[PDB]
Amino acid sequence: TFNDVKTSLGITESYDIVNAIRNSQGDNFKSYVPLATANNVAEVGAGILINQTVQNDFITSLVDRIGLVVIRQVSLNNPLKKFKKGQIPLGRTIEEIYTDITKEKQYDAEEAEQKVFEREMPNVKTLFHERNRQGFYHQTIQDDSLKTAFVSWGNFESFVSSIINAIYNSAEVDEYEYMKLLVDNYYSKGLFTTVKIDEPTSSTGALTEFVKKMRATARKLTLPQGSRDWNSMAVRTRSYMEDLHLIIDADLEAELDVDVLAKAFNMNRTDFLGNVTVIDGFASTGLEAVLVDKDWFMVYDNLHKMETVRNPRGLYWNYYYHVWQTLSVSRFANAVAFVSGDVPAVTQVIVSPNIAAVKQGGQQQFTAYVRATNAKDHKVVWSVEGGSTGTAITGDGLLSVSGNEDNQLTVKATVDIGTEDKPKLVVGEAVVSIRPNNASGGAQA
Amino acid sequence: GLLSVSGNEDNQLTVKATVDIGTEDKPKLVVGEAVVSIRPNN
Repeated sequence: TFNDVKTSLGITESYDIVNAIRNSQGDNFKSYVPLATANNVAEVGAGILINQTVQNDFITSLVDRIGLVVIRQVSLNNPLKKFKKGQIPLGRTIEEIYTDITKEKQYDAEEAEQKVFEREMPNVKTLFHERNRQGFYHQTIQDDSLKTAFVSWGNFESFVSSIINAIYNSAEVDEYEYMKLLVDNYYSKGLFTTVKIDEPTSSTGALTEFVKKMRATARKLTLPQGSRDWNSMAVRTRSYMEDLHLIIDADLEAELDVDVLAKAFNMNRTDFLGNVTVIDGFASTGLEAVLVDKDWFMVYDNLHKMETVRNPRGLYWNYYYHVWQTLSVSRFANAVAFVSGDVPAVTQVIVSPNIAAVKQGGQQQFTAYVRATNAKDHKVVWSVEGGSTGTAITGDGLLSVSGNEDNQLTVKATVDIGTEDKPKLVVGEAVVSIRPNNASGGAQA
Repeated sequence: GLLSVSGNEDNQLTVKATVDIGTEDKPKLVVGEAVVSIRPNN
């Protein structure tokens, strides 16, 4: 019921072709001049967006029919599916536990006589994960309406099947996209260790330097002794080469192959050391390569259930494909981002004792791991908020709690990147419960 | 022959060395050539 639809609907024609052919002499279209129906081919060949009624040439009143219905079937997957960690049938929340190494104390027998039972808690850190996704793919199918379009059950039925498959495609595409979201999210928070590099999709010198950084970084991640600099939680973590995954994209893949590997006699000396898992790219500005541990992803499924119902009045089925899942990232897993353009001097101040519980009047030592992106030092300022008059923290991170404290506290680690006119107060933060002691009171103490 | 690149160099460089064989108004240069690519460094 659209009426005057042109065959040129939406065609941003670059020159024509018919004119080109008929006006071709030694203009390369001369090979088409001998063709008897070239013009008709030119008119239709591109494909028709909207069917218009076509009459039979022999008998005007007859209508030419559709002699073939081709229902395409596409099936899409999830490139990152392999990073799914399973299912959590029951229980919503996941708890990760990680024990950080201890410190070396100098041997001192004298002092030891008053410290035998000192009691020193381990550097244990935990992290929680939680079911985050909960949505569904709603698809309605008006069976009998579709029946007036089709003239064959093979076509009709397969069409419907395709619709249902589209639901599943929708699901996996989005799942993939959510995993990407997690990367851009983690980045937007500033939790990746940032390795700045010159753009690798330009001069091969940039590409080369990039590759070196990738191989070197991979090795650094896998060093036997471990390191804190690749871990968002700033704990000594050791990785393994076979557990590293390098995401990057199709551009870099091609750049490496052609410019480097094609010439390399020893390709294993310039390839990537981890498991390369090419994706379409990231949204974050300048975010390119991402190198992470296979356990960085904390993706678990909670629900995959197709629900259906038929509306008896409005003839149609509804399909509700429910997808619930835990979408999160481990901060204990190693994670490095390679970034092109300019980044902050400090992307993340990390306070070690995220959760503390200092009894009224006591003390707690804090540690900051200012995630600098360069060689410049970045003095950090300690402060406390929500605290009483006597609660304060030493410039070295040593927190002193008031003898009358009661309010839950928070401790900040501030690093100013910017300047006087526009300071860039990068802040790390930790919280402290008081669970106050007793048996005191009075005056003078 | 000390090649020096202060930076801000995005073009491939050609390093040549010549010897003037012949005479005045007859510079029959003999020339050697090295290929220099540039690796970015902020």
